[PDB]
Amino acid sequence: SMTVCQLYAKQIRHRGNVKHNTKLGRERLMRILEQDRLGSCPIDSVKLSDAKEWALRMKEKGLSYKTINNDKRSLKAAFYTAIQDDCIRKNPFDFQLSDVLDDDTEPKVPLTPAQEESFLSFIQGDKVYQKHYDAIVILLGTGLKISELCGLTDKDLDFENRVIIVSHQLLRNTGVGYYIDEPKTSGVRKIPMNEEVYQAFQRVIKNRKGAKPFIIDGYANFLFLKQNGYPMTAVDYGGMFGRLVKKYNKSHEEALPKTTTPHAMRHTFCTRLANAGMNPKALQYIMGHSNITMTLNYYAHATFDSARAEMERL
Amino acid sequence: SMTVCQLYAKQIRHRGNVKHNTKLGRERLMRILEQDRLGSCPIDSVKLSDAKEWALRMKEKGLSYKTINNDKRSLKAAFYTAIQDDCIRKNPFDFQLSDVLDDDTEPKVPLTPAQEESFLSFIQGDKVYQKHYDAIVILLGTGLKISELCGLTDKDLDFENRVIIVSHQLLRNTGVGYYIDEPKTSGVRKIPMNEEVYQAFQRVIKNRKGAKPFIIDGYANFLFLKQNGYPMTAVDYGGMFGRLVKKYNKSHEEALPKTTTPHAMRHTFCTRLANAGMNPKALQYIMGHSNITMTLNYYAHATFDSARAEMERL
DNA sequence: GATAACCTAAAATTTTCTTAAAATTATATGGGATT
DNA sequence: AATCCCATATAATTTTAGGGAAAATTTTAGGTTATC
Repeated sequence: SMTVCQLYAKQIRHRGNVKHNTKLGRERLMRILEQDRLGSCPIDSVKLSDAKEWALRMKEKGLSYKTINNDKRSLKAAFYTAIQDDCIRKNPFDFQLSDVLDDDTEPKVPLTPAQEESFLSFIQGDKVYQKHYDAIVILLGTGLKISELCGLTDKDLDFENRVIIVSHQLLRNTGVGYYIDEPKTSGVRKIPMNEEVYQAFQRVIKNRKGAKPFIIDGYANFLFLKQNGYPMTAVDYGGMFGRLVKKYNKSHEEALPKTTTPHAMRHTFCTRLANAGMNPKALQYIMGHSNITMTLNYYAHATFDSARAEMERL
Repeated sequence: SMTVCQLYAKQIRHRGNVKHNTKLGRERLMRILEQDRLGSCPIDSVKLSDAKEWALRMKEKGLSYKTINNDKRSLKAAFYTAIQDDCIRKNPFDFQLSDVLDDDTEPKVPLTPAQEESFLSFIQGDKVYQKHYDAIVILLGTGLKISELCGLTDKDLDFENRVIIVSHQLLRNTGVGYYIDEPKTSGVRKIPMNEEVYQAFQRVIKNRKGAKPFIIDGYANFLFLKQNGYPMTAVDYGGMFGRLVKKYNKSHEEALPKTTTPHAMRHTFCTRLANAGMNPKALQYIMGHSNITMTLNYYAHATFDSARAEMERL
């Protein structure tokens, strides 16, 4: 429609076969517009300067670079649907955000081999968090995503062949409760269990107690449960991680990286295998990446000296 | 710009900063449009059926699958300019070519180690083609593209460090004759020389004779010269390889792959290093690829068995 | 007198070059358990 | 009595998901010359 908020509203109904988290996402952006000057402006009067200044206010509001850069993409697509409908001729969001803003994103550093051992040793000895020692060993040893872990049921483990069958994730959102989703990439993948993780899974099965009646979209007997008898979710693990890391840094001189969350374990897992010289496409299959490019980002850039040594070695 | 030919002529004049080879290529496609019924049609009367039926005629004419897919990309770009100028609404070339034609491209198989050994041995014993042994040894050992090799001069070799400095390519075309271009991507890169490549350049420098007065775009003293005293070109190495391979297959039971050309040397170089497990980003620097995806195609797909094996080795 | 090498013009083929959804994480807040 | 743990709603950040052809390389036809 005419105003920007109305154009985005039409763009949302146009492409409405989205998942619940996407619905929440679009809702968030829809509110930013309804509060920003850009929201009530006729799209036929939105120039390149108006869009760039919008990114500035977003920054002045407090939003991060990637948040604004993704919202810029949501709006850029909305203005391409209005051009495909002959409402304007030039997309005011077709510009590089790095020209208007500096990318001050926080670097996500994985754990060094030494940090990983200290961190693991602490969890194992901590009276409050040692119960989560298994899940963390499993995260560091498989690269699983947090909701991929939370979806693991009995029928997803092959202890005879020592394989993990990753075919889904368990999610939870306000109102809608729990649901099962597809990884979105089919996208199934099998992960082998090294000795350390093998024992970890076996210990979790043996120590499971108090699971309440719970079957969702055909899945039951989940491995990782909250104290309340229902399965764990990303929020539960993320919140626990935060308390654990703050507890660790209090008794250790060298704190853990500011970004030590459940995904840091995935990042650590991949970085280690890449630095150890693992086959790129094999690491890709294990990580479950759709594009080999995302996997290759974990590989340090090469230099002539770097390349020359590789050829002298081969 | 009513007819497709007029539209394409405008797209070429619009985007005019191109290199000579590009001019020839555009001219080739232009002749096709002039000889095909599609060329004389008004652009606002070209449906999605007209486009596919054009692909069928191109294939029936004999043009390869890749040739047609590239020409479709050129026409699709022209029709996206006509749409940006309020002339059409739907791009008739926005469709997958695999739905209309079968991709029957000849696979480009590299040389097995034994094939390479046999090929090299043959070249070194042939009275006619042994003078090209050094150049072919350099290709297999460096991965240079053919015109990158032709473009090499004395000021491009660092015998002290045993490095090759690739910064340009030497080309020739009917009319303009020789000229110096760029890798067209910082295409500059340094390739280390192994023992066999070092001795190879050493022989080419010592055995050089009869170079005629020649300097182009500031480059003189080229290493690989034709029997006429002027530098070699891709066409020169192309035709020579054609005879050389047709001669080899006459005296060996197992013929060389159909696509055994100067690029096949570059293909072999890359596959070998990739198969031996070279750092993928280091191999990219050597090959001169811009997108790591290009380098990654030389790596065989991974399966669960493949991935579990790597994870066991680590 | 045949072929094969070689050269070049013309033509062909091949190599090469995020238009956000959907997840994960941080935070404010409350009741209950711990030091 | 101050403090941490756990839980959940709300809000924010992060991870993840191709060719809008140019420019090269290769093939071939046709001719001369060297070779067998």
